[PDB]
Amino acid sequence: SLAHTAAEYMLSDALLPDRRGPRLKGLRLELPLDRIVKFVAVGSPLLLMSLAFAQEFSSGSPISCFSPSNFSIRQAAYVDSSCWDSLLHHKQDQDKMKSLWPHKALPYSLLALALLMYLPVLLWQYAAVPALSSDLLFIISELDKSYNRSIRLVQHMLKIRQKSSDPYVFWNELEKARKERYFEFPLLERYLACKQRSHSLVATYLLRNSLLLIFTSATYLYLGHFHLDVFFQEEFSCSIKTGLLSDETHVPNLITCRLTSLSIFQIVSLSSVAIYTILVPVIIYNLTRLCRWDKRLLSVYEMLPAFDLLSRKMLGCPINDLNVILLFLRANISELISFSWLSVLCVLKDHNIDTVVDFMTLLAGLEP
Amino acid sequence: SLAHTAAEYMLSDALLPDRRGPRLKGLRLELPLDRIVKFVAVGSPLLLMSLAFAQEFSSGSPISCFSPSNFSIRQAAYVDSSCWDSLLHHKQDQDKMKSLWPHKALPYSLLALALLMYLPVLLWQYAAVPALSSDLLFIISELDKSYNRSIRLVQHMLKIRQKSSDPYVFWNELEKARKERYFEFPLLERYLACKQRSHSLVATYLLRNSLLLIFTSATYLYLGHFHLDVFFQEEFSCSIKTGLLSDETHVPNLITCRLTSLSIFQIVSLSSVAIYTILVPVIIYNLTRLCRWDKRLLSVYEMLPAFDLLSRKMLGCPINDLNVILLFLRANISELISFSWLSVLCVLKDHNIDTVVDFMTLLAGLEP
Amino acid sequence: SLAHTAAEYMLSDALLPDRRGPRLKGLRLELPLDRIVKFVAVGSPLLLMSLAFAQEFSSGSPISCFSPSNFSIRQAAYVDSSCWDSLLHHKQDQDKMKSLWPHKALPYSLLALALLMYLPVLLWQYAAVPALSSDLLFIISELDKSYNRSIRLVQHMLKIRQKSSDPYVFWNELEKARKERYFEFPLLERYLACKQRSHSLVATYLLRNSLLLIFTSATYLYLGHFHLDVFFQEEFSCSIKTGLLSDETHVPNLITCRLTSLSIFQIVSLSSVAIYTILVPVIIYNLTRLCRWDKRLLSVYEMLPAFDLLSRKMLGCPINDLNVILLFLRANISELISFSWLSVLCVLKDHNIDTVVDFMTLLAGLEP
Amino acid sequence: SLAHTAAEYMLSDALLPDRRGPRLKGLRLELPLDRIVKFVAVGSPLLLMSLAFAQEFSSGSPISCFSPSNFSIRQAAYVDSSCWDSLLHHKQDQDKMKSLWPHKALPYSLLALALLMYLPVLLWQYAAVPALSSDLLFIISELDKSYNRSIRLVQHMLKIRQKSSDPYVFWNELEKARKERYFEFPLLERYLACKQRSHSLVATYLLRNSLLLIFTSATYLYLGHFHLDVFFQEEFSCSIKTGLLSDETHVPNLITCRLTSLSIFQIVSLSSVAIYTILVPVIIYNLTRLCRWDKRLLSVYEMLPAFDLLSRKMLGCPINDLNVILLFLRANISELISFSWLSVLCVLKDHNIDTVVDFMTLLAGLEP
Amino acid sequence: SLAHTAAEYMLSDALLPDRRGPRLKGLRLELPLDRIVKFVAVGSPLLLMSLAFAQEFSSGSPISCFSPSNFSIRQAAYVDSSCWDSLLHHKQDQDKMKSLWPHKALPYSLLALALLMYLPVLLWQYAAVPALSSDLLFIISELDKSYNRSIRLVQHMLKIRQKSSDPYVFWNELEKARKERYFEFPLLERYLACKQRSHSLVATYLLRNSLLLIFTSATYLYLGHFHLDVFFQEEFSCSIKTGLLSDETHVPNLITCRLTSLSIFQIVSLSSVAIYTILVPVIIYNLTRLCRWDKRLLSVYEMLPAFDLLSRKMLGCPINDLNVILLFLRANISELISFSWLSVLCVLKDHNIDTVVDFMTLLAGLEP
Repeated sequence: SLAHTAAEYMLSDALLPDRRGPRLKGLRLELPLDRIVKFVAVGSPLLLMSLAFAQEFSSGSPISCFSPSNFSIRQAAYVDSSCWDSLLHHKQDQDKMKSLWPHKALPYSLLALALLMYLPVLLWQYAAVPALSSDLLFIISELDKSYNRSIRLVQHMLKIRQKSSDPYVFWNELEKARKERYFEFPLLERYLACKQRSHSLVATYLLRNSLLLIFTSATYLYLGHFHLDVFFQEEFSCSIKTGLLSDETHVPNLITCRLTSLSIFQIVSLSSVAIYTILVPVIIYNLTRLCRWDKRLLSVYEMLPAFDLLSRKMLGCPINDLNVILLFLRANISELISFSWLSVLCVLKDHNIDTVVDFMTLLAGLEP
Repeated sequence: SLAHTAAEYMLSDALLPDRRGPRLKGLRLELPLDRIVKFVAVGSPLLLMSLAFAQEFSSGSPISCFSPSNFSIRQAAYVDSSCWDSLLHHKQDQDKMKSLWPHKALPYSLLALALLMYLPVLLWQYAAVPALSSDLLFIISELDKSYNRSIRLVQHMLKIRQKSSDPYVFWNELEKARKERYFEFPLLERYLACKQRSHSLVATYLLRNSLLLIFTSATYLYLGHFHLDVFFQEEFSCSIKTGLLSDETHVPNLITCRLTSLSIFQIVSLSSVAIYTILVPVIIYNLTRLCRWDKRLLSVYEMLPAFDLLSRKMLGCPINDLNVILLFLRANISELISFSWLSVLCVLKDHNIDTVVDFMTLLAGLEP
Repeated sequence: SLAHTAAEYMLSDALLPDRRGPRLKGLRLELPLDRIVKFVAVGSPLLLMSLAFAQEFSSGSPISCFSPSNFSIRQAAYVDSSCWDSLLHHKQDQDKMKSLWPHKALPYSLLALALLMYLPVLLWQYAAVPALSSDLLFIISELDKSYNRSIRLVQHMLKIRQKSSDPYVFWNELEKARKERYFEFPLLERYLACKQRSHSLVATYLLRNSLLLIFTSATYLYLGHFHLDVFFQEEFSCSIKTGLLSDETHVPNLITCRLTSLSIFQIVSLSSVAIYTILVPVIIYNLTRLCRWDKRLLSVYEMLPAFDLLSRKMLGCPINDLNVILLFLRANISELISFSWLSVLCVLKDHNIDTVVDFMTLLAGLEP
Repeated sequence: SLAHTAAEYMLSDALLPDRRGPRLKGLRLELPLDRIVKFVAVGSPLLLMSLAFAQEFSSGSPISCFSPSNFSIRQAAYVDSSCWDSLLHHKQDQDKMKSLWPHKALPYSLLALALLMYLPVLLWQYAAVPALSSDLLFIISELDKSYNRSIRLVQHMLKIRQKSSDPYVFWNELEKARKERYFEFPLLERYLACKQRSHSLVATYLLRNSLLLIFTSATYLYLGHFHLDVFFQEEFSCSIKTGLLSDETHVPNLITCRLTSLSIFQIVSLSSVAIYTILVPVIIYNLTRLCRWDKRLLSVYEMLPAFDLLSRKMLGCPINDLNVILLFLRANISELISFSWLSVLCVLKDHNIDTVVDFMTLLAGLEP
Repeated sequence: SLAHTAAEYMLSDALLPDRRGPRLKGLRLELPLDRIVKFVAVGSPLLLMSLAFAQEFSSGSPISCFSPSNFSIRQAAYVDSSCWDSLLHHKQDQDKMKSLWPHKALPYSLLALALLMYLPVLLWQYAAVPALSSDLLFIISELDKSYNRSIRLVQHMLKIRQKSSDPYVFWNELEKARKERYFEFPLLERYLACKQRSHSLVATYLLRNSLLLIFTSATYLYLGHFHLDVFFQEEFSCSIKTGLLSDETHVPNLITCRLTSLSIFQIVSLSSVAIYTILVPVIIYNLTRLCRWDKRLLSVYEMLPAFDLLSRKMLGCPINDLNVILLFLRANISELISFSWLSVLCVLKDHNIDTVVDFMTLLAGLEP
């Protein structure tokens, strides 16, 4: 089956024979909702195509004809196969030969839709995967040095607070650590600043979502212009004496042809509208997820030294590559190492009380 | 077969190509009853759909017509394929053209039910799996330090009891250990306290069960409103001269069409009711599991130092995240390490006798 | 084929993707006779279902009709498909319309039997596998310390017997070893003591066997009440003018329908009785196994120190969890380590002669 | 195909998912001729069943009818399907309605034979595999200590023979080694002695062979009583007016049915006789292989110290467990270690010459 | 299916059984656009061939005939199979017997196109893969020595700049490093010098793209010369009395043959034009990609010592092997090692400011 092949040729990963290395293992280069949107918008036309060719209808004939009794078996087969390629309602109302080509082109239309909804995926894989992968690996590598540099080399501050009045050292001493050379990363503040003035991944994300939106609008136009007209039309009077049979003696207007699979066509025309009006607001939500700043976890991120640079860069127009990279990082911060200490600081959600709260919690997070 | 694909596309794990690491190995993120409920409520519509399309009926025709002898083979095939898309019992009792569309839509209805019962599963995997996995890994990591800190570093209490009168040291000495710095964990009492006031996973669990309950109720409404009416209706008098055939000379009311697969429809309509009235009280039991506090094993848990914090937090309204995490932990406490010492203390189920019972058992549980 | 899927979905292990660890490798949680009983009672209905749908009959029609010559091909197909859903022998003896629904429901009855015989298996896997696995692993771990503690640390008794008169030391010295602290396990005598008074797995085993017994009795009732009546009935006079065809001119009583696959039905009705009469006494023997105490190997077990506790606990009512534990242990005692020394002591089957017999055999069993 | 499944469900190993350990790797628990006998007696009925259902006959009809020209297609199909379930030659010679049920039951008979010939295999796997495996592993483990104890620790005898007159030391010195403590195994002479008086595996072997012999005799009786009568009977005059058709006007005795696949039945009835006449004397040879003692290699086995115990036990009634165990050992003695030195001593096949022959050969077999 | 085999025989890698070593792992010997162009230009004819042979049309007959009623079934089958091999419109307009062979040859034409579009791929694999692989491995092997030789052995320049006035040492000291023996590679300037004057791979790339361009032009000529004429021609009057049937009495001019799958032919003739009009400008872009020099990243490459040689050789005619090797290198520069430091220097995109910018960034890129 064609859908069987398209199941793995598309709708999944088509890079390398896998089991290669850290190129894809441990790295999530697609958001979960983006993945589910691609899955639904790619497999649903394929699923409908399979249902058209499924066991629900054991092949048979997609069209039938009421040929007169004088016709033999072969003549009737010819007259019912000559209407499946000359679909023209020769109505008596001049001679408006309305066509019914969408019924024949429905599997081809579904294949075209399936191939069209894979264009945003290919664009994402070819124009954003390498750069975003490099940026994410870079950021992860630079931020994994924020545990052996925020507590282990900052635990002498414990030795100085415990000697003197600890509440006083909690506020009058931290400026020495803040002015230390090793305390802050000397290149993150430049990497992020360089990425702020660049618009390379925001355009790619916006194009990837807008392609799906525009293709959904085109699908609506297709199903509202070509369908919805031949939707309750079940009998069309075709004609075979429109050529070399004109000089014959048999039914000129072979009235009352019938489309056997009209119900399947009607079901598909509604299932390709409902399952896309489901996705219409989801794409808009994905678009708005980039245009809105996030400050819900800034309180704990600002306390950490390395993430202070990310927290400070919170101002300006929302559309920067920093936004996309941060959206991807927050979905990938907890790979194997940050999955053990960053999740600790969720109790701080209510700087007077925050000054003393780390009197026991911060040192209690020691690995041994 | 579509069911063959849906067997692995759904009804199983669809995350990663597996063999990745400790993300899923050794971690049970679904309760066994939840797993069996999902299996039964997802595969049963798929199984019934497969049975409708199985070898039990070698395809054939799902509808038959008593066309007159004047009709040829092609005319009869047309007149029996024009009733499978115009199912309308033109009764003589005005002209109540009762429809029989559920017979046609039954495979589509079963597919819709199968896709609808997978919505709670997807909601669970997308909204609770990461947070609950992080919480369970955190709790397991913090509780695995309760064996090299409850007996190995507490075996000096053995040295102090054996020198003096052991029964006296059994009650006047434990306060020194209870007030020790290392005896109690300094962050568990805050992690659990923070999780008390957060309602995040309790809402997800309630929603996941309520979605299945509401969908079962919707299935009951569907099978009681559309079915149960066309249930003993086997012959419906269709009509084909309702259009371009009106100006013809043949049977106007082609009486006595017949639904060949009515028995299949009747069997499905009862099997989709029985196997869901089976699941109706199980979902309620799953819901009541969370709403009821558990104290059957508090006696041994309170004795252990780390689990004393869990045992003390036993008061309040039942709906907290701690109950969900505890229900998941008690099904996952015995992974590889607690499977050797926690199962020992089942003899204590009847603090005078309990004061002396550990005179030999506690030290006898040594690993060497 | 449905049987092809049910071969692996049921009738085998459905836990984990395997190759995980020591959870199942080296551990036998099902008795061999229980395994073969499940195999036969689960696959036999599936095998009969496959044989009904096998190549032995190339599909065809499960019913045939002697329609008059006036009927066309389509009319005869309709009149032979309108009786596979209206099986009613309209006998002339008032008007006892005896039904022949078991012929239609036989594949569904076989599927119901296959799913019903899997209920005891699911009950065993969900209600007794974890607890029994924990108990067996615990007991094996505690008994593997009975080789480096029964000869290696007891070989100084060789040094004390060889210096003095060895026959005298064979009887006057063993009391010092029997009163030693390390000679006896200090927690086995309590674990087994707690396990005798607990009835948890004995009830599960009784229920698992009784479910199969009750389901076999229900199968006998089903095949004796619904079958055995339509067993030699091959021709039943149907009726098609029982509806909208009443106002027609054709055979009212379309006599002599015929069930083409009656021989298959008769073969199944006897094969599902014989192969369950085979299993009836086997289940009874499985129940008897637990109800009778075993003392055939007590002579050698009592000599060993660790197994002396098991040997002493031989009195009381037979139904205890310890009985099931011992039954599962004796089928799993020889995993990899006891497979080399416990099998040695089979010569002792006839305490005067037994006092001396270990003069050479016991020390000769040394590992080097 | 059913034969496709039975190819791996039977006729092979059905224990564990394999790749487990030394339970089956390197251990041969079935004799090669026993394996070939099981293969031939199990797959041959399966092969004949497949041939009956193979492409050699493209399905078609196993029975044909000479219905009169008045009959239509459906009437003829009914009358040729009503004789395949009412096989009764209504001969005119009173009214001896000879039945031809073996033609219908031949695939079922072949399946019954295939399942019956697998009973001895299951009996062997369930009643003797564990005990024989334990015994063989025990014997191999104890005999692998016969190389570092027969030459390496006996090479000081070389030092004493070379100093004095070597021919004299070849006969007056060996008694000191024969009386040494470490020279002889102190438990093999008791293990074999205990096994001599136990008849456990000999009965199992005799039962396994006798079951196949009795089942072959039953097959002969089946093919000589039910077959060989309907063997040249190709046309039988059936009757359909033996019921509700009695009050009709058509051929009362529908003469001359025909069994289309009679030649297949004739070929099977001879191929299931010849292929078992082939196996009749092989089973008897397997039975006699245990009843006859073996002394062809005693000369070299007696020279070796460990095998001297096996060689000495050369008297008594043949039926003992050591006969079976030695038959299995001689087929498994050369696993990986005895495959290098035991095969050396084949030149000694003609104790005067044997006294000196080891002057160079015995020491030349050194591993370095 | 033939397309199923051609899916893996072509359209993928056909060298070695894979899992061999570093011959293909980590090396990208095809550009992504070249890969996608090959995929589309190879699978699209195969996909159209599959669609012509797919379930969209359940085989049937590719031609139909209006044979007179006197014809039987066999005569009509002969007269409709004698025209699928004698497609000749015997028009009455002298006797222009126009042929319709493209309808018969369309699957063969698609197979020929699929095999023709694979010729450039085979040419690339056989004439450029070994040499280009050797060159790329050589180049990466030589440039991997540009990290432990540009900062680690140049960090003494830090020691000399920090002692004196750092801005002065930034411009008056670098000439000593530039004249050092180890600073510059002594063979890269000769390898590249030899490679500029050699035109070996540029000719191969030009031929590979020009073959696809010429084959697309040939496809256009084929579909514009043979097709587009029999495009709206559905009925052609055949003739069967053109042989030994001339002396017969039946329809001489058997009018109105009909091509049942004409719509499939029309769809293919347009899908093989549009899908290649899509590829026409892409091939031209691939050709121009080498004809244009690249200087967008020269600023950072010139700063690095090893890449200074590549940056300097920027002059001359665009067609050299060096351009091909550079185009392949920039698609493979970030394999596993340059993926961590080369991506750092993207901030430099605006030598006064550049003199000081490395005051902190260059040393901050240290591996520890």
